[PDB]
Amino acid sequence: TPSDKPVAHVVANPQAEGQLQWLNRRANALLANGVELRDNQLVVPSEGLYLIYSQVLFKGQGCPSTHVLLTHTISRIAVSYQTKVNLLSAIKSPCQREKPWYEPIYLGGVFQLEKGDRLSAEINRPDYLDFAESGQVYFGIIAL
Amino acid sequence: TPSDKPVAHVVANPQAEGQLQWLNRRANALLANGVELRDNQLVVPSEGLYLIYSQVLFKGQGCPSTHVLLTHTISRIAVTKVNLLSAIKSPCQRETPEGAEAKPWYEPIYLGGVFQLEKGDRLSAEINRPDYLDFAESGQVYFGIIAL
Amino acid sequence: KPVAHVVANPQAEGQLQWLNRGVELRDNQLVVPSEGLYLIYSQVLFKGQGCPSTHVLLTHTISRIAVSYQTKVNLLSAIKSPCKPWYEPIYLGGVFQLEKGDRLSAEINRPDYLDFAESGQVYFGIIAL
Ligand SMILES: CC1(C)C(=O)c2ccccc2N1Cc1ccccc1OC(F)F
Repeated sequence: TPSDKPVAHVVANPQAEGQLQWLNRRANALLANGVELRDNQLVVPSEGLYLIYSQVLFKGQGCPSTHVLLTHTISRIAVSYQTKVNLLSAIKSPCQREKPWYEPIYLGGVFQLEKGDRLSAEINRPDYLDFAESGQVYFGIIAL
Repeated sequence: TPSDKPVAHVVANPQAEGQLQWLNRRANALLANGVELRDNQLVVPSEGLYLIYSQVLFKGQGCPSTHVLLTHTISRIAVTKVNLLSAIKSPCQRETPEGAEAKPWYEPIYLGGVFQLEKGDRLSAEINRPDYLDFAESGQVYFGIIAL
Repeated sequence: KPVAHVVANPQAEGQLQWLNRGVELRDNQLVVPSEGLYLIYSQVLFKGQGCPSTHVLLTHTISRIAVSYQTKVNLLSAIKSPCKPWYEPIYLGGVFQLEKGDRLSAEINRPDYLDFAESGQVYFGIIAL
């Protein structure tokens, strides 16, 4: 008796130059029970409470120089609306003073979502993204 | 609710000056399956393992000669007061000198853990310096509980 | 539905050994009782009394050993560079379609840096959806 609960766990494309592109067409990545991936967005199949999450890993070869801001945000666009309203968001400054550094950003929470809602997981600096290993950059939803 | 699991995700009031006031009667904030928000606290409706989480974002326009302390704490009140999760951050490791252009700092504090909780337990997420809270965007300051 | 929430052994210092209270903990790994969707999660907490000479890398990874192909694949992984006492938590969690017999491991690279002074912060679990 499989669960008919809308789920998604999409991973970053390690090929995408200067961007964060999500894939469902990889090992241990899924899109099930009505969830779609259109224009780098997860599309909500039906109303209900959902658990929403994302992780991104940033890496830079030494802090030198100038102050860097790393944002990671999960946004929602309701049906008939156009602008992304932020659900979860984090701003990290990895530079103390101007040796490789690492900053993981984990966002997660519970949200009531509507049919046709489009969800985005975005970063401001894809030049700092790290996908050497698997499991480092992901985005998903779990229908409760 | 199909998954009758007690859940909460409350958000800071960007309007409420010098304080950290939680809201649910707002867009993209909820209380479900028995969770209540009473006197800036989430009230546990039933015994169980819960995930408790909270994020706050502090921002300051340049590090003055001051050596600031930023705390964020999640506490529990049962039918008895206990500290669950706590973090203390010092954003001024090197206080900027007189003659330098003000460089804004950022310090996010995320707290989260799994705790066995009892019916009627009251959870509070508090900070020491609400004057440093950042409301430039939404999705930055929140508090929630998910029953496992 | 089947569930697990294992916690670190606070006396088993120098190792990340899970303790429990059909999700069976066998050989420090979680065994998938049946086919299906699972939520997998872990939190580890690292602590160090001032930053050392060498640049330290803290990794935390959840891996799958698929019963069918007997191979080890990272499902979720993060890496942190913490370099006065410091505290660094690492959070992992996601939904995965797993098969009966599949093994799950939650591992770290530096157990010497593991803080046992908290249990509400060092756990590993699965929840069948
Ligand atoms: C890793 C983290 C932050 C944790 O410590 C934890 C413990 C119990 C269950 C989930 C947990 N977390 C992830 C997580 C957080 C919020 C919403 C969904 C979500 O999970 C996703 F996987 F669905």
